[PDB]
Amino acid sequence: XAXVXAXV
Amino acid sequence: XAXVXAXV
DNA sequence: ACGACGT
DNA sequence: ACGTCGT
Ligand SMILES: *C(=O)c1cnc2ccccc2n1
Ligand SMILES: *C(=O)c1cnc2ccccc2n1
Ligand SMILES: *C(=O)c1cnc2ccccc2n1
Ligand SMILES: *C(=O)c1cnc2ccccc2n1
Ligand SMILES: [Mg+2]
Ligand SMILES: [Mg+2]
Ligand SMILES: [Mn+2]
Repeated sequence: XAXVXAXV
Repeated sequence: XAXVXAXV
């Protein structure tokens, strides 16, 4: 849920 | 019902 | 009744 | 280095 690199 | 990973 | 990620 | 959900 975080998007720091993916942002699922 | 939400789809944040599944979206049922 | 439903599970996922990459720069 | 980063965590989330409601019909
Ligand atoms: C988002 O909050 C979150 C938490 N855990 C995960 C695990 C695997 C893929 C994506 C994810 N996203
Ligand atoms: C984004 O591509 C990515 C990959 N690995 C991680 C590890 C820990 C926190 C965030 C990350 N983001
Ligand atoms: C969607 O709103 C919702 C709420 N609760 C659930 C529980 C189990 C599976 C799917 C669900 N979807
Ligand atoms: C999606 O794959 C997934 C898995 N676990 C969760 C927990 C809480 C909110 C959203 C979620 N999404
Ligand atoms: Mg990875
Ligand atoms: Mg709920
Ligand atoms: Mn986590």
